[PDB]
Amino acid sequence: TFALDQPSQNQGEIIYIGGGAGFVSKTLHYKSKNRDQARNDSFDILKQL
RNA sequence: ACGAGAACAUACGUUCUUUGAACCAAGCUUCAACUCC
Repeated sequence: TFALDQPSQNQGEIIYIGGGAGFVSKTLHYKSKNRDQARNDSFDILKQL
């Protein structure tokens, strides 16, 4: 249902169709930002809106 | 009172006949109705 849904079967993969999925789904600068991504996303979204 | 005096370089006549402004050519390419409260 909603617990993890990733590691059971990686077969039958997942795409997001944009029904209000969020900022994280639309943006993509991942590698290799782990916490730099989180703090830059927080500053960008929160400071302007 | 002249190598002189008279004497239209004039008459008739289509700048005309034949002929494609044509030929080849995607209004197309990359594009989430989405984002945050």
